[PDB]
Amino acid sequence: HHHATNLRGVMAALLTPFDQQQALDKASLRRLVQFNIQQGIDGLYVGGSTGEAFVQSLSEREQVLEIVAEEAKGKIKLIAHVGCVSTAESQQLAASAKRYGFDAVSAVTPFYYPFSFEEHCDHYRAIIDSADGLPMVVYNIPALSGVKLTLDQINTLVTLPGVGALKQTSGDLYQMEQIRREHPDLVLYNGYDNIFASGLLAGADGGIGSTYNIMGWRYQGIVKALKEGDIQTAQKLQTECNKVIDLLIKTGVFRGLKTVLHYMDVVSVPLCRKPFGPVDEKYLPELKALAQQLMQER
Amino acid sequence: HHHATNLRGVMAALLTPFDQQQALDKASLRRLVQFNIQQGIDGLYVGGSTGEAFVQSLSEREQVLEIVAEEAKGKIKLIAHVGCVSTAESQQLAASAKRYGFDAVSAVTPFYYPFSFEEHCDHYRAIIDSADGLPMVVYNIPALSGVKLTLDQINTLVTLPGVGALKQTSGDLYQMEQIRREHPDLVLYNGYDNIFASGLLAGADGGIGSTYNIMGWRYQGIVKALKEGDIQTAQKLQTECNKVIDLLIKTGVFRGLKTVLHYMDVVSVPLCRKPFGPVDEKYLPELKALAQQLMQER
Amino acid sequence: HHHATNLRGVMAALLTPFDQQQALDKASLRRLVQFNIQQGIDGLYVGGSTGEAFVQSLSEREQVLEIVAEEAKGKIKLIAHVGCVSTAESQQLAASAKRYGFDAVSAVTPFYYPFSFEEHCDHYRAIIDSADGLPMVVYNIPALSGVKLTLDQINTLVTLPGVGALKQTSGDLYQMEQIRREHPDLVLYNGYDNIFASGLLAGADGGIGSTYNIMGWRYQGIVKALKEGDIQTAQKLQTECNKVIDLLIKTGVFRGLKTVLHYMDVVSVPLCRKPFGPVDEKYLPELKALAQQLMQER
Amino acid sequence: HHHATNLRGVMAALLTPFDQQQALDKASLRRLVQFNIQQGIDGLYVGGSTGEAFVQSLSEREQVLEIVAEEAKGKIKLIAHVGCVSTAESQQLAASAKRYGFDAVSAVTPFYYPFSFEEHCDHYRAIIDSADGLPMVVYNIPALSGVKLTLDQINTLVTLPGVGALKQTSGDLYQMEQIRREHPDLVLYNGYDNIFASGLLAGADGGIGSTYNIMGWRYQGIVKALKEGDIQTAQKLQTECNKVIDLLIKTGVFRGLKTVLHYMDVVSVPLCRKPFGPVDEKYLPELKALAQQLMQER
Repeated sequence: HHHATNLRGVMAALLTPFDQQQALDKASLRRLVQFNIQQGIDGLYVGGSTGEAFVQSLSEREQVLEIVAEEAKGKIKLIAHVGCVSTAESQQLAASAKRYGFDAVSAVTPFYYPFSFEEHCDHYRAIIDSADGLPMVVYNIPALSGVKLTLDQINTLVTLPGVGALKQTSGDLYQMEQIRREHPDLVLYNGYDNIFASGLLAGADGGIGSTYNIMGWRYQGIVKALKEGDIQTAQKLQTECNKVIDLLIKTGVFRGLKTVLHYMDVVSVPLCRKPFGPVDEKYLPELKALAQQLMQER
Repeated sequence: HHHATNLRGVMAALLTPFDQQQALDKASLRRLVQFNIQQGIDGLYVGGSTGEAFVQSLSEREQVLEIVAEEAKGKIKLIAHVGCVSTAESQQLAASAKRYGFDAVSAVTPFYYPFSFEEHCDHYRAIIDSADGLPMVVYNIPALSGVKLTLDQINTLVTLPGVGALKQTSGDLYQMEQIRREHPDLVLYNGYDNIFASGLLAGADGGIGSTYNIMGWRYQGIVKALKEGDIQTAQKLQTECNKVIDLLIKTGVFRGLKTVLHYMDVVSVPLCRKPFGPVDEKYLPELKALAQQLMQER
Repeated sequence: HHHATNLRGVMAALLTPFDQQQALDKASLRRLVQFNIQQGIDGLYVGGSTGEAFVQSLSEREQVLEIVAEEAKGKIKLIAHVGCVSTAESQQLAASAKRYGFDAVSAVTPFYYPFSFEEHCDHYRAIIDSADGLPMVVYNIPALSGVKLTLDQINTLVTLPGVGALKQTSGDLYQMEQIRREHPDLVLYNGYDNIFASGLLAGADGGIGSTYNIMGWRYQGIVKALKEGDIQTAQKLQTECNKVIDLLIKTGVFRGLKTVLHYMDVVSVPLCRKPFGPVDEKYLPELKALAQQLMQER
Repeated sequence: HHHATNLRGVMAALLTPFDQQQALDKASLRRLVQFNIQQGIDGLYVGGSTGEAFVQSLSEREQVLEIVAEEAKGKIKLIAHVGCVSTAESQQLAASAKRYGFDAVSAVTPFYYPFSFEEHCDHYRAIIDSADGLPMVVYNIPALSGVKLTLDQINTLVTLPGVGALKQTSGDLYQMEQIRREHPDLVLYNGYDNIFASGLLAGADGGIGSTYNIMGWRYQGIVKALKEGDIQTAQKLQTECNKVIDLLIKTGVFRGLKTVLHYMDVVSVPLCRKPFGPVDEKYLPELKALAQQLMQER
């Protein structure tokens, strides 16, 4: 864990922009990468849940990884989410992430079909082998994956050879503290943006999140406030983030984010892929206003 | 609903055989189709959960659909499970099922990402359009999909134009009865093999199931016995099925079934795809005995 | 299990009548006991969930047990639901049930606080001791109790010395069959009325239910139809029961039942205890019509 | 909400001491009240979940409330948990709490039977009426109660006339922040001890907890640390609390706490009421050493 500390920080879970025909919008992808760099984000987590990975083909996910590395390699940290249900498919993506010069790979616990804990562990070992030296970020999201690991199971996973971090998308901040207590050196990313400040206090040392695409500097600000013992600033920031997240939960999170980015002149066409539908047009004034505010604040 | 009556019956959820390198085992696939036909199954449900769809590429799923239709078209009913999380991917598979001459398509409620009910409805409508005349079998499996439709939502879904059946993989037999009561003419497939007789009594008029690959005629026997008022025979058959299902749940159902079929000289290599592991060797004596019994019964 | 054979059958879960001051209405209690006897019910299950046990004192529950025994002892079977969260309170009620001459006691798995399996076993042992020879009906209702016993645990529970039956208020009809298979002689009551026919087919050999108070003869009719191989009659009866159950779920089940009984001239005041509220006025016409229908049927 | 400000703080959820005969141990109750006062606790929450409310009679609960008021009225704040499933029973306890001179009443959302939101509201209204001027602390504990109120429902409940606070025993710290945001003046108690620091950071302004009986000074330490901007001390204190809570979860929390208090010479007999069993003998050395360490610490 210690030798992977350079993975610590605040990393945006990158969205994947699509054009009007629902194909990859490469110009908006590049813009979004540059926008994140200019914001001072520590890194990008590519092809995750937020990137709409599970409605893309392997080739499409590869195309995104390739373009992001072209734009960002060596400028900020890059973590390739390569996870699929299939081990072999995940391995293909891990090999591609290596080819493109990513700093790390990551995989969601494979979902849909129930797998035993040992099966989960072998899946990660295989993907780690294919990544040929890139550290692995285990990605735990029980709300969506349906996988219910015990703490002892988590401890085993995060100590497999080659694992350098955990992306913990869980609101159980008792478990967050227990993981920190067991693994003093582990890179531990808070996954739910709406509890970020409280997650850091429990023991997370950074985060990966969808809303960082539009306001990542706020999360950076929370890290700084807490380190400096400025609790009022940390709380006020989290409150502002949560006002934004309330709205995005109403609009739909990925599409609301894309829409804000549209009004920030990053994303040409703010659609998610079917079966996601469009943002209700009623929200456009508020989302326009939020883009405007964030641009003035930034 | 009345127009798709001929979809009524007992349809095996076809397994997809793999070779030692985890590629499609085409020879075992063809043998398995012929074996199902020879034992009198009413039809095949291809590329479903049991078929390991969600650890196959679109191309791989199409290759399986194409080969099954070559072997079986016009001899038994053929239902293509075309469902993916992506609507567009599902549409590609529906078009392919039409080109290969399937009798119907089916799609699991798309999973992982939460979608609204309207989004679910638009997903089915798009797939129905791409199926170009093949009726749609809505596939509900809340335990794995994470989708929690209300009864009123199910009623709306199953009355969309082009829907001719529901595959109901749910153990809620109150809801089974309520669905039958609302839709007297709907083809209603019981999805949990271990409650088949009870599902029929509640209102299902057939089933789709994984264990039918090895003992489908027992389920047909249950249909006949209930039709004839022979409750004892139906219960006896259901008891024998459930003894087998207890074992398959211990072994892992798909790989257990593949292993029985291996000992029946149908499937050359009884592996599932990673991250599924192999069957524990401690279960082989029972799986071997079951194969021996079923060969002497059929 | 063989020793308790005479507990098999169809037993109404008796409602506890109250008046407008929320006091026990003993005259309506007696009337309801006689109304049930005349339906040809096999027995009564007194002071259960349906009997509003958990909003009564021990004294009130005892007063009700004593009166039911006066009215019905020797005429029909009598099961006293003595269960409380507290073991000692449950024991007091069990001792009282013995004094009043009940045929059996019953206890819900104690709820609210999580208890270990050993703790549940000791609770049943302690109540069985106080029951002083009355067999015990274990009462499993996971939806309300929060208790999630495994099948192995259920098996150990139902084979404790002194246990003569299981009241299984669960819709898992695989488990219903598995229980019957492990325990061929066990009295096994179906607890969800809206799956009664399917529950019998799975292996239940009777039932205990709230709706039996107003139409218990229908459930006896389903038992008889299944035995005689008249599957369509069993189905049609279950369908009629479920039409009624749809309405009672809309109105609130216990209070809807009490309201029907009120319109049948059995129950003076159709109230449940606070925090149950009254029936919505808009449903009274349907409840009155249902009472009239059921009175005509009988 | 502004008029209940004086209820803000760190209140121990008082344990109810029993003897080997499972009778109330009134001498140990007084000792435990005085011990808590000496720790500098802001107040006591009496006859709650931790107080084993739901395995006591009303008379027993009243006897405890009366003794605690004798020991502590005017010295620390006193909140009577009067909640039962029954509204009338809860009202009796509320009237008694008023007679005894408590500062506030509180009631768990009534459990076991599902009630409508309107029913929950009316339950709280009726208890408030019987509390005759004493403010109400709404008590939300979804894990045990089975009640799943929406945020809008919680907002309505905590703004009923007479409600002065919310005891929020939930680990959802997004919702904790949402509640603070909507109700800037509301007294908001964090209910899960093992996330106390993070709960305060999200917007709780105090807490009610079981483990405060043995180390309440630690929780007061966390409040002070956060107030000063001393994040390190707050984290270190929470970590120490969690080391203890890990052990208590292993041993069983209430009985583990009583056992520590026994080794501190406070509680004569460290038993909970049946169906709670005793502490496993294997854990006694750890609990004694813990008591010794806390005695040395304070």
